[PDB]
Amino acid sequence: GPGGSPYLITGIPKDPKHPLPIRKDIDDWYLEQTRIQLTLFVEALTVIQNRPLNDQLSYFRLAGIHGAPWTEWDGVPGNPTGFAVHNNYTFPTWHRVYVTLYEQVIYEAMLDFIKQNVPQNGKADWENEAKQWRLPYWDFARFARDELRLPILVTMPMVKVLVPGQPGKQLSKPNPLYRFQMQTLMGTLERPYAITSFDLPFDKCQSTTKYGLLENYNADVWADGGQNWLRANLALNEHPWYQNLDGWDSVPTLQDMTFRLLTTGGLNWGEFSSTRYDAPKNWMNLEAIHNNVHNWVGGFMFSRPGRHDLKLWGAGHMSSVPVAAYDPIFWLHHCNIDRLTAIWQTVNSGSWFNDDKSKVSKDDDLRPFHRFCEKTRKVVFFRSDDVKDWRSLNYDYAITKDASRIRKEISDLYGQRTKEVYKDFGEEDYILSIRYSRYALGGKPFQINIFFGDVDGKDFYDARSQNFVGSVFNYSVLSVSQLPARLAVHYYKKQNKGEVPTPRYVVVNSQGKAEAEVKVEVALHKTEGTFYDADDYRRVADGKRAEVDDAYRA
Amino acid sequence: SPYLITGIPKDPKHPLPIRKDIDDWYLEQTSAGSNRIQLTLFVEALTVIQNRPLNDQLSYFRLAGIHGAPWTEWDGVPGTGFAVHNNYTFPTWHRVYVTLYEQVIYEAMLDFIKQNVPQNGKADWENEAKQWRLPYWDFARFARDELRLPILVTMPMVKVLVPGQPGKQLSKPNPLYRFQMQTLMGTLERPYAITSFDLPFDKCQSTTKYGLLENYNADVWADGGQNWLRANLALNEHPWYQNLDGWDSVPTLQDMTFRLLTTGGLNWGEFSSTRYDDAPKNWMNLEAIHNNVHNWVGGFMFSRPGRHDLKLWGAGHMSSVPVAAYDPIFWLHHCNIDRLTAIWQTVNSGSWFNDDKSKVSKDDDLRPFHRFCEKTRKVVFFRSDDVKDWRSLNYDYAITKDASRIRKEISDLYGEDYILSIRYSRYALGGKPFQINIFFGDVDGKDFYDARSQNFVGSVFNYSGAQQEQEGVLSVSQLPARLAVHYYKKQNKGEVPTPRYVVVNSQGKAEAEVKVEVALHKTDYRRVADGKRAEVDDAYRA
Ligand SMILES: [Cu+2]
Ligand SMILES: [Cu+2]
Ligand SMILES: [Cu+2]
Ligand SMILES: [Cu+2]
Repeated sequence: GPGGSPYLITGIPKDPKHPLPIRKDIDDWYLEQTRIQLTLFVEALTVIQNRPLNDQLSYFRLAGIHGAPWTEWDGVPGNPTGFAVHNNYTFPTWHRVYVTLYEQVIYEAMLDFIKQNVPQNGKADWENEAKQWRLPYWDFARFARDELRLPILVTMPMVKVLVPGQPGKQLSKPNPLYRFQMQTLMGTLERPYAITSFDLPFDKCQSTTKYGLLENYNADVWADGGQNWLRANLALNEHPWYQNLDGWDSVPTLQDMTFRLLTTGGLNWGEFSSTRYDAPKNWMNLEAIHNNVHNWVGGFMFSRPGRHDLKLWGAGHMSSVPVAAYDPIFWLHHCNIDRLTAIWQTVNSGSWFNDDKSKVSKDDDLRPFHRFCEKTRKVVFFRSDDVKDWRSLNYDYAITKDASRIRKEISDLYGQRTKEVYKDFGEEDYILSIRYSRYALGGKPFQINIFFGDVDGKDFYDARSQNFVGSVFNYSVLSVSQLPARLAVHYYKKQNKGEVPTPRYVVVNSQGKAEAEVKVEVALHKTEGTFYDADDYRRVADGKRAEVDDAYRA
Repeated sequence: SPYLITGIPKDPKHPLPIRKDIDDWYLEQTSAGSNRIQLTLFVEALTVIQNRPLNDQLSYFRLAGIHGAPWTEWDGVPGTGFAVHNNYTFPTWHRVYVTLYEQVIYEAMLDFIKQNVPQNGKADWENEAKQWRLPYWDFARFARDELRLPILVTMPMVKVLVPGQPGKQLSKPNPLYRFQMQTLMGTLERPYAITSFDLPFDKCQSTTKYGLLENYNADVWADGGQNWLRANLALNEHPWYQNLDGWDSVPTLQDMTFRLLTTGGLNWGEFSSTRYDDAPKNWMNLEAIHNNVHNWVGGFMFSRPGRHDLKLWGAGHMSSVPVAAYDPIFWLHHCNIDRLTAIWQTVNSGSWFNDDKSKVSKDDDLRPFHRFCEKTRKVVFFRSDDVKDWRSLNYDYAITKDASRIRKEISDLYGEDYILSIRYSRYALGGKPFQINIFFGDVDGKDFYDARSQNFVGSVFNYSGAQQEQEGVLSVSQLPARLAVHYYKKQNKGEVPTPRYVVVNSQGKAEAEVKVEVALHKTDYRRVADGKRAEVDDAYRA
């Protein structure tokens, strides 16, 4: 660490005037200030982003822990892989520590900012705000203040901040949450830090981008492809195709998935914590939802075959495990994944590494994260049990302050629209199970799209594609996910004399082409009763690969 | 003051330097090799001009201010803007305006060299400044199968040379990407603030393309971004049927530009302007094409009624006369409008303010632009005859260097008939902008906007913004219709379509009360059908 000793991760230190401060919803937090906390977060994160690459607490090196360029960090040596855990049962706990590292570094930068910039009259007030501040979360599953959206702040290129010592003065500055920008293309950073198999030109980017990388544009456009936040919002609101037709109400699949994740009882830790697969009702897991959000924020398709005026594709850092951590929204996404873990823990309190598969991983060192063990007086790595109680890291969430009311809060935040629309149809539920190998395309990402009915051989991509039901993203031993299917099955039955649909799937690569030799096991399952009134699911149809037009075949 | 507009001064090592296609130029600058001196000079000079204070009349803000809001004086001429629209001096007023911008940039390049280039490098850098001319954006040329905004306009940052530190290139914010002020434009010091209008330009710090949408936090409008992919989609507007499987497409903008340049027999009055002062074949004019390009680059619709997951609307500075000049692409669009004028002049050499309609306007003073009169040794305003030969301002275009090959170059670049004629009042909505959309067949009452709307054929944009037009004056445009009539007949038992139109406002609603004269003509063109307004759903009616 800095000054030649391990960097001890503690969370923000405990102050008795500041009992368990909460991580707030970033839109609520911004809206109440649209101002010292906003100023401190902006100015501290700007400093951290501008730190040199040799500084291990620079934004670049902190993001670098996750994936590329796969260097050492804090004395811990660095298919090339990073420190991050994916497709294993420590996925939530490794990321709980990682988010806390980021929050702690930001807090320390806030204190430094105050020491260097704030006059005597205001130091105590500004220090007080730094001590109350916690990293906000992005509630990707909550309607923004009728639709799911990226945070307001992430969509603003500039942000107004206070000028300490100049009352009433504010300055507009580049917003460090909008993008992370380096001084040169990341493929040409000083060794060993160059970002350089990847199937997207991330070596040619200077800044992070959402949907900005498309084939057939000048390579200098890729240096900074922009933040297509409207396109990301569209993706985040994915739902079955039939719901864009007149006379049908829509429900965002991400909100239905999240409501199911939090409300479904009976999962063990191994089922909840990960996509890893060594009863399909239990395949709705945290990591699978997290994987889809990565795709929907960044985009993963660089190209599409054929000629298309409207170009709905485009790729960006958040879809790509090696470089997703560079996008500032990464940390806000993982702050909410940590919040979801804390909520699920609260309503499943005995289910902690409690199954035979996850028990084996409970004691894994969560490298490269150090802490001082007070019992053995040694610097050690974090382990999952150290962070079972997130409050040991001196933060909390409003929703986990009161267990007795958490089930009503879950329903109010995530369940209203699902229940409103589901209530219009009979008392049955349908789900799709999906099982795949994350290595099926040699480690390259891919998207599994499911359809009920005939597939358009030139349009098999998203909610605009005929008969689309939903998607599963391989964000770079098998892997499982689950999709809601209740509403899409109802629509199909109405057009097909009551017949249960055969799920048809297409595996799409980053060129927009269908991969014919990626195995996916898809099935449709039914139970009597609605899921939120809970069941006994039974398989009712087996999946089949769909064919596409010859020009659209990999 | 007065600021004498001359064009870049002549230097015998630089005979009549050309204004290059900005994409070709950008590729030469960055691909030929590392010596990107003209690109560095343009970037650095325009940055300096954009950062000049408001009381400097050669600041970017004040130069853009000549066109429209905030409607102040310039160069001692008291400050409707100075810009000429819907009159026959539209091309010549803008010829002078573009030359002013080019000249100010060149002078700033010379200052940059004085400030930053070492003595032993100054000759090399000055040689590049003296060869540079303002590039044009060829909005009608396929980009190096589709029409596109310039490469450089779509780049947030640009690498430049640092003089005296060889091989050292630095990445800087690109002043062609946007114009960004330090505060919201509605809060600038008197008299310069931009400040009822339907688009929240007072709440913008930066220019935007499609960035302003209703139902987002107002702080998003401070900088709505550059949705250049959405602008490119608009620029490639064509009939809806061409997106069906089996059909090839042809961008309407390229067809319109080809027709503008190759149709013979127009007088200056017909070519130069949308103005119609009381033959439909001759209504394809320079200003109408220019008007649609403004809409396609910027966006004009702030909202849309109803429920839509895919949000294709969004508004931006280039759609709006009062603020369009703030977007740096404005100048590159106008550079190409100047180029199209020069091409048309070359192939129509005796047609210059000499029909009975346009002759009237020939001697208008092109306020606020000054020049020195050698005859009287007095400062005077520019007049159109002063810029009939654009080479007198010491620039040229590659395409007008060899008249003998011009017909073939026009064909290489941009190449029964049916056409649609459109005649409208710019003040049909009191001066507010609107878009006239034309359909062959049934109109979808909730989707009557663009090429994704069923049966869409083409659009006419009113680039304007209770007032009335000049008495006796209206505006005209023309659209190609051959391919669209062929599809319609094929699908509809050979019926010649009745054009159906909708007049759309900035809220995405149909203005039922507006009447436009739309007609279909067929080849020597005969009128074969008259247009009729189409109804839309109740929730989408203004
Ligand atoms: Cu991770
Ligand atoms: Cu993640
Ligand atoms: Cu103008
Ligand atoms: Cu213009």
